[PDB]
Amino acid sequence: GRSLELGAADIQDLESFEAGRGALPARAYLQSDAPRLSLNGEWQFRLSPGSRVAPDDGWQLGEALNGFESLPVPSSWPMHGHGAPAYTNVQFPFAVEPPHVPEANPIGDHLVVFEAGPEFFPHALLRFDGIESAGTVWLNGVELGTTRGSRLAHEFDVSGILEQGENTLAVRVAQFSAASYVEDQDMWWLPGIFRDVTLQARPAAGIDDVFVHAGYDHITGEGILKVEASRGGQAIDAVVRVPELALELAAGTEVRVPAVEPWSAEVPKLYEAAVSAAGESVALQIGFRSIAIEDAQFKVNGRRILLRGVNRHEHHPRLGRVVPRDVVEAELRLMKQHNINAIRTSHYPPHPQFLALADQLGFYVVLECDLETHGFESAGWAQNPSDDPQWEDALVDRMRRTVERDKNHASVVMWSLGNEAGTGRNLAAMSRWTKDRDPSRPIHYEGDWSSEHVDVYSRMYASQAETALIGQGIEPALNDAALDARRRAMPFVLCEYVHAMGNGPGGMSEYQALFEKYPRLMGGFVWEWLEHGITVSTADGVDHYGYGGDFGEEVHDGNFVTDGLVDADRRPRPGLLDFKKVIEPLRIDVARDWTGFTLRNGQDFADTSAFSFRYEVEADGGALDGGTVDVAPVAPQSETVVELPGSVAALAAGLSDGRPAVLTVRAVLGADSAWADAGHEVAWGQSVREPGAPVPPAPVEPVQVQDSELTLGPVVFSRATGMPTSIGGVPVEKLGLTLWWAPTDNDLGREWGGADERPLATQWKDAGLNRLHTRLLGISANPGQDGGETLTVRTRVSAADKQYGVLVDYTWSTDGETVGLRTQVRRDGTWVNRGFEVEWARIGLEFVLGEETELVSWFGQGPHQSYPDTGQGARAGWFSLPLAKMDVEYVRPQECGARSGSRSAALQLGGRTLEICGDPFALTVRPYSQDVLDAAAHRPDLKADGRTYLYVDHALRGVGTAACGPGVLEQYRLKPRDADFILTLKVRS
Amino acid sequence: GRSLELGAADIQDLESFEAGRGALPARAYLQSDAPRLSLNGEWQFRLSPGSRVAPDDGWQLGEALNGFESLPVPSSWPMHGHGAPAYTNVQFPFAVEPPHVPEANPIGDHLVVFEAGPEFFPHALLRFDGIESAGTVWLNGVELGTTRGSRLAHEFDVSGILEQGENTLAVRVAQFSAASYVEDQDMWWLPGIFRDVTLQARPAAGIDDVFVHAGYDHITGEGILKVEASRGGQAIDAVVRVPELALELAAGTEVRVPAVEPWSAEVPKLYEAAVSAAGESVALQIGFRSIAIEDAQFKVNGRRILLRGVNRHEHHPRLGRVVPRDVVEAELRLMKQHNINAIRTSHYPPHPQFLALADQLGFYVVLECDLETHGFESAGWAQNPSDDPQWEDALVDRMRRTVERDKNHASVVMWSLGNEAGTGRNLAAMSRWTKDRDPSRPIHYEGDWSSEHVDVYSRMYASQAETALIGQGIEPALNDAALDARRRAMPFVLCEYVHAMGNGPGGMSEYQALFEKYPRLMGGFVWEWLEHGITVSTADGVDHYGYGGDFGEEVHDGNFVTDGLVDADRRPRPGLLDFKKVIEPLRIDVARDWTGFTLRNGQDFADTSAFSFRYEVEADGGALDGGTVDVAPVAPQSETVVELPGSVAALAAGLSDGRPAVLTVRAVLGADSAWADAGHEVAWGQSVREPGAPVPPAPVEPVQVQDSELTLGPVVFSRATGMPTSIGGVPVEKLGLTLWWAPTDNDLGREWGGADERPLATQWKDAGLNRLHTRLLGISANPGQDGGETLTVRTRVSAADKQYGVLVDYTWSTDGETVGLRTQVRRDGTWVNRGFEVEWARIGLEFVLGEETELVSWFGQGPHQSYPDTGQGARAGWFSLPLAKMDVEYVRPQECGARSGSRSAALQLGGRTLEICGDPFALTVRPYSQDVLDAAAHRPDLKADGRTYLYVDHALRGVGTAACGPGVLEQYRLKPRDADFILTLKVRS
Ligand SMILES: OC[C@H]1O[C@@H](O)[C@H](O)[C@@H](O)[C@H]1O
Ligand SMILES: OC[C@H]1O[C@@H](O)[C@H](O)[C@@H](O)[C@H]1O
Ligand code: NA
Ligand code: NA
Ligand code: NA
Ligand code: NA
Ligand code: NA
Ligand code: NA
Repeated sequence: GRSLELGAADIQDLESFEAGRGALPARAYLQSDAPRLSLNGEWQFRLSPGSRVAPDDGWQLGEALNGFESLPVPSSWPMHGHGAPAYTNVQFPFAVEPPHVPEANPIGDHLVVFEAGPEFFPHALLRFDGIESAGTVWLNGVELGTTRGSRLAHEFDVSGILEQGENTLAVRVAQFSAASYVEDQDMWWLPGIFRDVTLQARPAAGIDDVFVHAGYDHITGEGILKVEASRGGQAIDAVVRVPELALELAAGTEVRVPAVEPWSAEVPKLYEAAVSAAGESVALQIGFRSIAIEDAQFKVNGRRILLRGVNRHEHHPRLGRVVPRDVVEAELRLMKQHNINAIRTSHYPPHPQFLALADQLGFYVVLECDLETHGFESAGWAQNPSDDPQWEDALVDRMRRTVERDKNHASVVMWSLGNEAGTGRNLAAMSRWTKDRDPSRPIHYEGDWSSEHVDVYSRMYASQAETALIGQGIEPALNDAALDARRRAMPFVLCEYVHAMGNGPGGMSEYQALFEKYPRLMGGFVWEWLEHGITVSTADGVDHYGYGGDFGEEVHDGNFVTDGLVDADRRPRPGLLDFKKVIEPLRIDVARDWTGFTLRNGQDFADTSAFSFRYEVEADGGALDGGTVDVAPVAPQSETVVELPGSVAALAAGLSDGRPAVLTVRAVLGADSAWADAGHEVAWGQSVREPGAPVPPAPVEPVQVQDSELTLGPVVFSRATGMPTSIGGVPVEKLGLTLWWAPTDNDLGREWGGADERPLATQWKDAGLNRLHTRLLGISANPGQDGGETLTVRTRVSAADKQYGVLVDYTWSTDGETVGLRTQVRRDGTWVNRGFEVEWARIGLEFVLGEETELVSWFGQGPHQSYPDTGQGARAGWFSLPLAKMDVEYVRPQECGARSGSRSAALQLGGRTLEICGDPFALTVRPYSQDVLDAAAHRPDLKADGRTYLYVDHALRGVGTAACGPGVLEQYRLKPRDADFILTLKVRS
Repeated sequence: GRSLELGAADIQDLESFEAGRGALPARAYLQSDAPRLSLNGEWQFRLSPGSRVAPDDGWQLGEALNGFESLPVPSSWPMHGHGAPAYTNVQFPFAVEPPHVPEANPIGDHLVVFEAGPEFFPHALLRFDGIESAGTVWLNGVELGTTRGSRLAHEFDVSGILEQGENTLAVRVAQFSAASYVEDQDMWWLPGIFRDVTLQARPAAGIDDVFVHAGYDHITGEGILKVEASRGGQAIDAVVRVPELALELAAGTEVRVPAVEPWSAEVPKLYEAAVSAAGESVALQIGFRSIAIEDAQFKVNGRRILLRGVNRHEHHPRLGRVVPRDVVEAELRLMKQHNINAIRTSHYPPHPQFLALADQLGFYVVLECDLETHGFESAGWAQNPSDDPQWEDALVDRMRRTVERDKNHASVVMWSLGNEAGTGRNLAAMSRWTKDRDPSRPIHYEGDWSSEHVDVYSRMYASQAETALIGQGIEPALNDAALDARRRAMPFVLCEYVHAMGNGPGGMSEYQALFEKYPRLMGGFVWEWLEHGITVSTADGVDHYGYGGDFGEEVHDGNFVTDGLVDADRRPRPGLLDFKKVIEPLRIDVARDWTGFTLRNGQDFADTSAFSFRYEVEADGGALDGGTVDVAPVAPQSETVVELPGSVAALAAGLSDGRPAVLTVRAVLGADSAWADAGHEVAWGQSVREPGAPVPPAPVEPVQVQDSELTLGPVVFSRATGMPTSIGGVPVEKLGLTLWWAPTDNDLGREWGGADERPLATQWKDAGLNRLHTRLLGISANPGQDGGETLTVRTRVSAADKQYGVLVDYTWSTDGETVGLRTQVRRDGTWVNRGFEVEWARIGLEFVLGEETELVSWFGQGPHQSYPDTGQGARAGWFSLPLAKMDVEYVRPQECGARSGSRSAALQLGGRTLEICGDPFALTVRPYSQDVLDAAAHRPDLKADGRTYLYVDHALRGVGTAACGPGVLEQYRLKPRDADFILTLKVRS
């Protein structure tokens, strides 16, 4: 009985443990003068749901194409209507039984016709820079080979197959393969030919590969140069010319350049060079820099550096894994403009042309191999490819192609073996191969905490506490004394930290202080640079970002893919504005008396000569003084005290007490740079003269009683509820206490540790904080002064089925135009639920006004949001925004938009203006309620109801990073307590 | 400063700790010849949202009514559009701060005008049999008093206030009050005047109260009679006449009737009697019965009884707490028709007229006081009213009114203090008062396990295991030796068990066997008799039941209120059909050789004379023999062997081996009874001659191969999937393994005990059993016989991100008209997920046919559903139902409708008929998929898709009662295992 199933041969190849077949040896991506023809453009595309039904109808010949339609290449083909994107975090979307593939496996047949001139003969090749996940290539019906390693390059010799004139290239691409088991990155599954397809002629006496070695001797200032060149795998004679350095040398010999300017992220000096043979010349950019590890420190050019990094995925909200070059250049400029100096290519090699941009603009790069077996962890790592000898050749090939393609770029300061691939023999083989091939770059890999096969100790999301212990070299020892000795001598890097999902991240400052304090700490890379939002249109035709589950996924991880510092279209989130400030390379501490400021140069190589230091005094009326001050260049890691012009201090001394004024000192770019224009702000510091506490109004107005209402100055109260129904003519629909906010993404993550691991959001729902009720205890008027009186409204707030509550007393007073409101909160009973203490999100008030708000103005921190453990980027000053701009457009709507540290606020309700003053309070204004905010899964779900929701908080809790990593730090928690705060209110015109 | 809040006086009264004021002393509900006028009818009604806004506009006078509309009385006013029903189980719908009430407190003003003739003068009263929760009564503007105790009666003297001719009765009713804290029953919150309002004249020289004492001496056969009568609280002269017993005695003296026929639920003998004074006569029904506890047994009339009970709430799907009398009589008849003999009035006194019906039809009643403080448990019982001295008078009053109203009814065999009210001094006071007032009835209360203040040990939902230990008197001792000694001498009752929520209850038989084995076990009362469904109309105007959350409740407990043996309209659920069989009072064990049957009379007092014993032999063709057999009366608790006519045994011996035949012996009512007609089935037993195993067809037909399809006899296979696409012309859309079902209500409850307490449904979702995927491993044909061949299809079933799976091999064979299918299941890897073993719901197959099914016929158990731990009521036989009737109309759609123990089945698909045969399998047929079933929250969500979903299960797990109480018993669990089963298929005409 023979087999009767269909497509067994294709499936067998997809289940292969080996790398691609028939490809040329892996080499560097090189700029060559050899003729080249990009086959990018409109191809023909046919999709089948599985290998067994994929036609075998001679389509590769390009004749009588049945069912082929136009598709752009490069492309992620679910982004163009063929199937749909699917997002999983850790879980595989298919049964875990390596190397087998599911029956539902989209098969994409690609085909293009192109013309090959005489310059592509007798020798040429076809280059595929990326195919997810398994490709089979035919040229004029002849099989060239297959591709494995979705983000790795492949080249196929077409000599003797490429015909002069017309040619037909056919590529069958399977979404899933055995390789899928080693490409389990937390991102969208997106098959397709998503990177360049190039025809390249290979003239005789040419250059196939080049290995640049450009060291730097920081003591002598010498450059140490050796440029290797090869052809057919053999070292060849070639001449290297570096005009700027006045040298001409042979390829293969090490020379010593007397004086070079070293390359660094701060100063990305690049020397143009060319290596050429008889038939081919290659253009190179050489950055002289040496990487070393000594005294448990990661050093470049003799100096410990601080990594100010982000994890960079490759994503585009409409093109998937295809990132247009202009978007790449733009986002890298945006990175530099926010003081970022390092990038981790999470978790695969980037587009080949990315690295030249990193060399030029200046980033310390961690270039990561395309390897991740995260989905095997849930089974105790059973069958993990990283430890299965059958996968050794496949994984070594991945590392080899990774190293070879990018080995020439100065920006690459570390090789990374992969991400969350467990531990295993194959990872060790990948390390041995890299160390032997390129000893000039340390090896990184977080998955093996013993650090046996790496040169740096890496972790992800380690708490601030553990980072401090590691920074001091006092973390607990490894069981193996030899391995422990090796790891204690390593510097420490956080390859991922301060998870930037939604509102947040909190606790960035605590990490940064440790980075600066402890030399063993190399820094960290934020997770993540961008959100993987995919643009989606509503039924009405309105755009919004979609995430996991929005594309019919059976298995998905929701909005975990939107966890970035910028949105998919590179619009900054508030977290990026705080991050920029946190990692600012200069520290400016303005003296309290405004006589000067302390300036610390936190850079590693550059002085302060590139910066202009400017000062401005601003008051309510506007700018009162300002200018520039000359600062003798401060060396890196040194500091000085800079005197400010006497007019500034004199101005401060002359300010009448209680008048607010802000002195801001800024360090800006004196001249244009490659990544920003002159005047771009790099660092800043402030000193504030705080406005005096607000004086309560005199209680001279009395309480006028009627059957259904009480009136006190401009306030009309409902006698049935005791709450105001009108203030200065502004209708007040509701006023009450608040202890809860719409859970953030962090609030939805588990609070690991302790007997309670419910997410904070669940603790809140269980405790009833989202559904508070208020009982009126009494209302009474009391003698004020000169015939006036105060109005005290006693209430108790609690929730259904709970015995705990808070007594809340509102004491109202007015002089005729200013209303004084004193709120006093007292706990009644122990706030415990399901055996665990309840925590509060805030202690504040909610004013629901019966009219819309057009404009919100305030004095405090701004312009963007700030919570207790965030808001570093929000500076003191006066701000004014239309209501819509107070909000934050997170993909999943959640708590956001609070302005902490506010002293005064003004809401423009049509013709009238409501002014709120008081001791420091957080300010939030929205056109929709908190329940609408919490219920909303996407932004279109938010709809204005014609009201104004004003939140005035006496206290807030932090936002932390509980979605992944540490929760809110102790000092930012908000446990139930008694509280009393005063406000003044006033309506105008 | 005086108070300025509104409505403080009304709120203060609602927060009162005391019982109602101004009411006459509690007394018995008595049938009197005194004139009476029912004020039931169309009243005028106005609703306000709270006390502070409830108008004080002289409405009580009935003049210039502003905002009053017609409302029927009695009524639950949310059932008539005023507000909405709200359902909570344990949680209070308001903040727990007794005795305070929330600001949102619906206030219902009721008013009616009526005419009072001269017969209601000079003395009369107004009687209110129920007001939820706090009423204030005015007559002609004069305040009569207030009412507390929502299900208790209140009477107010109107002498001197009632005017001849026209009168105006006004009643203000607040939904919530301090009383709400002691009326936290698991049911709908439904305010209103929901029971009779009656005007009763009180002529002089009348009778106010009567206390019947009717004992029975089982040794002598004597009745022990004393009828007490009182007026104005004083014993009065009155004559008692019991014509049937030929006696005339004075009220107040104990007499000894020489020979009476005793009262019991089995024989509810009632003697008509009248006690009369000069101005009034009262009609009574006297049942002579004595209740005693000895030898740790609950005995009536000298015999231990077995309680076959249900917990009876008062609910109506359209009228709320108002249960029309015809519905009461109907449902009680339905109870008797299902062998029920006991009722617990959970958790409050019923309508006063309920008790006469219980006396007449025959039920052992546990009459329960209106008391439940369950919502205080979550706070450790802090502030529990049951232990707060301030509530003593209120709780004693509740018990007093409970006892006094119903003290004369023979059906009441126990007083219950309340339900889930914790422990406390006030419960002890309620016990002391009852014992002193009426020592003739034992006291019940489950809330105090020490049983200090009760006469029986009661528990709810104790496992079968613990019930067995208690039945043997070997449960662990109480810490207090004196209390332990007292409790060990008590009989044991399960006041609630086998929670009948949704599909279920399972494990009933295991309880019943213990009840029969151990005399200390009194029996049990199922929770619950009825579902509290409330009829709701869809947008299209289609009716369906709603539950918690369907009425906009902020806080609710979902479908926990639909947990009954019948639906709200008293349609039986399958659980009632099984319950009837489980509690059948006779046991019939039919001999294997069909020569006779063993008959055990399980009754306590009656013999078998009331029953006719009938037998029938049925085969495929129909009835072959049948008739009646005479049985000499068997005494209660005795047994005999009854010979059957020789024709039956002879018929059995002559049956050709393999021919199915069923002998059923039934005990039916020989004559009409008060609760059913002659021929009503009470008990039954069966003996089955099983049809032989099905012979696989000869594999003489070969496999015909084509590019895209394989054909084997009448089966067309898809060569790409290996699955059949057509059988005998019937389109087969899908065929695959099943391990999962739409979770039942029990599957959604926590599996208490052990480290894993996730509900089974959650264990299933986490494990991916609901989203299985199948990979084709191979297809091959193999030599059969005489040129034919078998077709083997090798597959592996698993789920995304899981390493465990099952290998499934389908071996097909056919002779031309009969198809043989052998399925073999083998585990691949350990089925563990999140550190806990995965369990399966079933091991079976799902046939998705591309045509609708009109009729389903089968031989096995029926007619209704049966699962491993249920189906007691499903008997062996041949059954046929239209597809719609195979389903079970549970309010929340869930797994149901499986017919376990099936040997053959026939689906009528239009003109064709699909016949399935095989060894025992469970059968299910539906017009919608399991995912549609699981996603459906209400029945309208189920919609046919034009297909047929046929489920053939080799194994099923039990359903248990995990929603509340024990889960599936060990012997009914389904752990992953290897399995192999054979089926035969055949399509006709
Ligand atoms: O929580 C999972 C974490 O694992 C990392 O390896 C991954 O890159 C991110 O998705 C991060 O969130
Ligand atoms: O689960 C709670 C249980 O508590 C009982 O006292 C109540 O009558 C029922 O609702 C039952 O389900
Ligand atoms: Na495939
Ligand atoms: Na987010
Ligand atoms: Na993510
Ligand atoms: Na009220
Ligand atoms: Na149910
Ligand atoms: Na219930």
